[PDB]
Formats: sequence, C-alpha cells, structure tokens
Amino acid sequence: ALDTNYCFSSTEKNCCVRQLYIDFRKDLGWKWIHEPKGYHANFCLGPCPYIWSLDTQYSKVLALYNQHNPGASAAPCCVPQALEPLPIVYYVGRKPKVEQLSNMIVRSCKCS
Amino acid sequence: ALDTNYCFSSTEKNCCVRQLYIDFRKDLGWKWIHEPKGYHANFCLGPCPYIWSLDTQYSKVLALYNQHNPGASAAPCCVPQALEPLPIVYYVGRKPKVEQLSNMIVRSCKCS
Repeated sequence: ALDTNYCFSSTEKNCCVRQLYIDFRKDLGWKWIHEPKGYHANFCLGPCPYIWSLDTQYSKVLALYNQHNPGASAAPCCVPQALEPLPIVYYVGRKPKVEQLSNMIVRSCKCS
Repeated sequence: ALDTNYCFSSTEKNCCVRQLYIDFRKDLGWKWIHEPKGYHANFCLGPCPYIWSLDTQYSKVLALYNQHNPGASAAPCCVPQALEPLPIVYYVGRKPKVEQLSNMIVRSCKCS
C-alpha cells in the first residue's frame, strides 16, 4: 500500500508518499490564490522494487533493471496516482471567487 | 514534447525519455524469457518545470514547489505515459510459446 496512510507511519525511502504541505505563497509564491495559505499537497519520493504494486509492465521490468545494476539511476518514478481537489479563494479583477482546484492534492502514490 | 523523438536528439535532464535498452538476461537476468535477448525499454529521468506538459494539477503546483525551493528533491517524477508491447518467446515446461508482453516498452514520458 503506497498511500499517505502507510507512508505517514514509519520511515520509508522507496515509492512512499511523504508529507508535502505547500504554503501557496511560501513555496509556490502563487499570487492568483489568496486562501487557503497552503494545504497538504503531499507527494512521492524514491523509486520502487518489483512487487511494489507495479502499474505498467515497464514498471516491473525496469524495477529490476535498476535493482540489478548497482550504480544505475534509471529506476522507475513513484508518482501521485489518485489526487484530490482544493477549496481555495482567489480574486478576478475585483470580484472574489472561491473554487475547488482539481487534482491539486495527493491521496495515493504509484510507480509509472 | 517529452517523447523518444525530442529526447533522442540533443541532450536533456528534466523529464526527457532516455534510451534504456534492457538485455533480458544482462540487466534483468530474466530466465522465463528466451528471446529476444533484450529490447528498447527506454525510460524517463529528471523532474520537469511548470509548462512541461503537466498531466495532473499537482504536476504544475509541485513543479514550482521545487523550482522555488533551492535544495528540495520533492520535484515531480517524469514517467512513461504511453508504452508498447514486446514480442518475445519463452518456454512453458517443454513447449515453446511466443507472445507479446503488454506495456513492456516506452513510447512517450510525462510527469505524474
């Protein structure tokens, strides 16, 4: 299970989603969004082994292509499979409008 | 265009698919497959900027979350979006059978 539930417990390095709170202005400096200040963007870091929930067939082949060659950084790339929206509030000229960005959050990583 | 056409030309580091020929036995040591010896598995390496064909919304946000914080390796993860099959030939007990693995190749990366 490579989601924000099994990665938000012990320590992990392979394809494990890690906390990635992003303060709209602190990290992205986004100026088109006023609120919220940030959110739990979460994300994924580190590659994955072979039986680590392989999505595509090239995910199991390369998974070994690296795990077999010591010194190769061509491993796979854990990524945010399922995402989540984001209730914000920005300004258009002079009228404030609250929306819900789509896929602006993570809820489970993977290995594409 | 982050495919094996624009990456197989000049040099790139961000989300650019690079050559990844894999010799079934040399790299994966796969013993369940006899032929071919290997194939053009290709793959992707390096993260991506913001306007680098973002797939999910978290691809444009994090793209800046890293491009903004100098010293953060939480960037995105370029991956093989479109893949390709693979005509092989293995053995089942004593009967040889040729098949076509699915998604056992890359034909274009992206940024999940």
